[PDB]
Amino acid sequence: ESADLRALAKHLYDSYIKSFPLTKAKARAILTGDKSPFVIYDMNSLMMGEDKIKEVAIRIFQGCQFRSVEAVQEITEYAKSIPGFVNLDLNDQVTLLKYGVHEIIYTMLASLMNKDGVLISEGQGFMTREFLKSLRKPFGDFMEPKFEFAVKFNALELDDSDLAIFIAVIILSGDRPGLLNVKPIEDIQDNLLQALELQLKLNHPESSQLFAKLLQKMTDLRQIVTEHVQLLQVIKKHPLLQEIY
Amino acid sequence: QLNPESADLRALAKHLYDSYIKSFPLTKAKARAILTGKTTDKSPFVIYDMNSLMMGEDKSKEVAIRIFQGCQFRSVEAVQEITEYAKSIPGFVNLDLNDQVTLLKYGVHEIIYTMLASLMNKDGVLISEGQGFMTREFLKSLRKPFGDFMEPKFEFAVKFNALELDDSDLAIFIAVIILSGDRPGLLNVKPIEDIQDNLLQALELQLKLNHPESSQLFAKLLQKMTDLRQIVTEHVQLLQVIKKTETDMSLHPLLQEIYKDL
Ligand SMILES: *c1ccc([N+](=O)[O-])cc1C(=O)Nc1ccccc1
Ligand SMILES: *c1ccc([N+](=O)[O-])cc1C(=O)Nc1ccccc1
Repeated sequence: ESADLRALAKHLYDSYIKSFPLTKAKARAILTGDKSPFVIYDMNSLMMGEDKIKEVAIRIFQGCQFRSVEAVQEITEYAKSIPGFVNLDLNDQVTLLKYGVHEIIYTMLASLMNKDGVLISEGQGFMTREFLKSLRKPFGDFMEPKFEFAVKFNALELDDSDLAIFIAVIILSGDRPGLLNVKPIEDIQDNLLQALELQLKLNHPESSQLFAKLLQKMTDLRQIVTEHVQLLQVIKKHPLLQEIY
Repeated sequence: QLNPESADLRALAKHLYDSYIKSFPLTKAKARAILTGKTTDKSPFVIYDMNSLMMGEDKSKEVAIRIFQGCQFRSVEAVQEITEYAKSIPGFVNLDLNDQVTLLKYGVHEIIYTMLASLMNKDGVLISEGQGFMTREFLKSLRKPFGDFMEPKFEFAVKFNALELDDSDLAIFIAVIILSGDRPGLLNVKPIEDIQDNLLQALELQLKLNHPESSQLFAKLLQKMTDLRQIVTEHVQLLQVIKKTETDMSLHPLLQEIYKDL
């Protein structure tokens, strides 16, 4: 039992490092304390930030779309490193990714957030929570719930080795709509759940019931995703450019 | 064997189970006995259509609205039972009163649908303390938007029931649900987290002892909390539609208060 589980944890960690350029460890060192990020706290600061790194709200949402598309490819590469994933039915792999990416994106974005803002462009920039909140509707309320979630998620003080297994657990969710063969997805998630539990007990022996607390955060996470999707529909309100997004 | 710290967790499990039985008059054990025909004395009358619905009241609105009103007022009575159970959870009544109200406000419906699953199979749901059984098909046939009210609960129930939890398991699970430190507007999160920590420990051990062959049942149970939240979020929205389309339909103030700015 045990050998399999520590091999799985190390493997996922190594893959996670390969696939995700800006890890939580690198990000936390930026948000605490040789180069600080360029801080975007203003309309004017945003203007200069573009010179360094139609209107303001729309241009930021577009940058945000670009970043999303990058992140989905990172996540897809990672998913394919999870033992068993590529041997699943192809439709099912596509379904797991389709419904998993948003959960994964905002989980991992918490690594780049504190209560005051979020790192951008590989940690070269920092956009303040208040600046994003000041954007005119409906853009002003776009990131706020992700910040609220992140504050609660970051209080678990998970590190990259923990998160690598948790993200894999998220990917292997057997309740996604339209799955054809749920059994092996649950079988793999069971194994990943065992590996996460062990990892959190070995890595954080003093955090009582960290495993249970982490799993419970999915409830808030799925809430934020459903709100996000609804807002995206509301926002839908160069052809080749429209196609990519 | 058991050590002193795990012994205390067993005592807590037993206390919660005991309070659960005293608080909730129709248990999963009784519901399953009714449903699976351990019965000559316990057989329900089955409501599957208009004429059988009529006959059921022997043992004035329209059909869809009358059922919904009955469903409403049973909800209220269930909130009462959950509130009396909550008081039994050690530490709960010692919390800030405002936090007691917040925890109930956000937790009571997640508990309602957890326990409703006990009274459901794929074909319908037990009603009136298990004396009746209303079919899923009949409910789904009610006019819009009432016909889609209960379907999400059935879909959740069938998956939840595959975990094969018993009342002793459920008693600790519903306590964990109530003592969530991540509910919005809580004043003092720490004391709540400390209670849940202990409850989570007691649930883990309970599932290990009661279901030793069921791998990661604890994790799989905790994952179902997300389904519950999604039910409650959706259910609320459907209520707002119903209110607006039926200006003559009354919502009980307890329920209206619970959903207010949720
Ligand atoms: C920004 C705008 C729109 C979407 N969307 O269409 O879903 C997503 C985002 C977003 O959050 N992208 C992102 C991903 C990862 C890190 C930062 C930003
Ligand atoms: C039925 C109709 C309306 C509401 N509501 O307004 O919230 C709720 C319900 C309902 O779920 N009733 C119920 C819950 C649990 C067990 C039996 C009946």
